[PDB]
Amino acid sequence: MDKFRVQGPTRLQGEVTISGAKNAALPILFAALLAEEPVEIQNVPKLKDIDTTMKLLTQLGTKVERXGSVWIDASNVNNFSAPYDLVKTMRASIWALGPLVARFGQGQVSLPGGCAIGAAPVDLHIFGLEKLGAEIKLEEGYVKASVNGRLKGAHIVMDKVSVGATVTIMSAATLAEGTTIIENAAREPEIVDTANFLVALGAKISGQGTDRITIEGVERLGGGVYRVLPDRIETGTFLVAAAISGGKIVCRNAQPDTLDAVLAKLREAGADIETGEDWISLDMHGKRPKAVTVRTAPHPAFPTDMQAQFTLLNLVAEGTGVITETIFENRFMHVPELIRMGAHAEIESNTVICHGVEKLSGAQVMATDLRASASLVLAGCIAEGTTVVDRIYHIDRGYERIEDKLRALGANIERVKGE
Ligand SMILES: CC(=O)N[C@H]1[C@@H](OP(=O)(O)OP(=O)(O)OC[C@H]2O[C@@H](n3ccc(=O)[nH]c3=O)[C@H](O)[C@@H]2O)O[C@H](CO)[C@@H](O)[C@@H]1O
Repeated sequence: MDKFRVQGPTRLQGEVTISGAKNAALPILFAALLAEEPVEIQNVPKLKDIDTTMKLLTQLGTKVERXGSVWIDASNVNNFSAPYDLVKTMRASIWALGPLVARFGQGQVSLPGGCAIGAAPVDLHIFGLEKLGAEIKLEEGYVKASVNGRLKGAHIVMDKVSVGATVTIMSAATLAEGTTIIENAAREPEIVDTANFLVALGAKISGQGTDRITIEGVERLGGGVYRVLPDRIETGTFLVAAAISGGKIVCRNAQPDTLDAVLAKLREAGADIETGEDWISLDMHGKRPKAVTVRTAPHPAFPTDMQAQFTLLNLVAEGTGVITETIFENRFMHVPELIRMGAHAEIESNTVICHGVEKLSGAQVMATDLRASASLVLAGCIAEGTTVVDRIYHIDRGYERIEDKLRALGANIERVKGE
């Protein structure tokens, strides 16, 4: 089991080029199942999740290749089942379901359990699919979908905001008969990205980015070329990296507009931030961050995907900070890890009360999920001494070359083996 050996403290400064959004490349890769014609998805990050996705696609009968871009040929998709062995490591696997039934009249996906930040119920996916006319069956640890003829447009009122379900529903609706309305749709930039991708294929979608998405189904989707938007969470992660280390950083290939809340939060922490068309600069001026209050919520609010990072920020900030996680139920795994590093925090249900300390101490800590893993590595960067982050495979799933990137920023980091 690989681990990150990190030597701190090290001020994180310099530049980083933001990779394509894992969160947009994923739903787009899946949406590509809808494409009858060649598809080119550009700016796709090199992540384990992308590999897993590519493998899954291939299993379905998709022709897939990659470098920067991922080339997809789903003309011959002829296998409508995503087996446990292929979906097991990735919650996003559910995305194969919608495209499959929407295009093929049938699909089945083994239910992945998802990472420990919280359960992965897919009731909203099923809900929307059912609304679209699909018959859903939960059997054999599988979610089975079918429909006679085409899916049918429907007015789908989402009682909960779901990034994943919004993608499934939006995607599936592009092939439905008639118009679909997704009320209370997730607004995430990844939804906009996926919607734009769909449109590039011939889909009729509007309202993406707003709480109301309108899809006018079409008989079939063609092909196209689409560039995945920058990874806002990667961007936020690097920003925080500088923000907690008294550093200065410039994020290249960034999309400032996808980070309003995070940037404002960083400003609250005292960061000197500037933004350009495709870049974001953060300058701490050697300053310690100021503690902040964070309430995660659906886009455009503060992203739960920045939660662990901000917890860290608070933990080394000046003052008492409060972080409320409203999206996931088990997303405080990083807290004990950080406390082992000398952090001071109390958890009250979905809120973590942070008491920033001047300095962390290197420790043996364990990555439990994507964001937390990255958080721990950052903590190792600024902590005094040696930090060993175990199970970095977590980070490999969703970060492209974080090791290289961190190194380029001055981090003393090493990937080691040994369970
Ligand atoms: C691959 C990808 O893009 N992952 C992101 C996506 O995941 P994900 O799509 O899983 O996020 P959701 O928005 O759907 O989940 C939000 C909340 O809704 C619940 N829920 C979701 C679906 C459903 O059918 N029923 C249900 O109860 C969840 O378990 C959680 O408690 O959005 C999250 C919220 O910004 C991010 O943190 C994840 O990194």
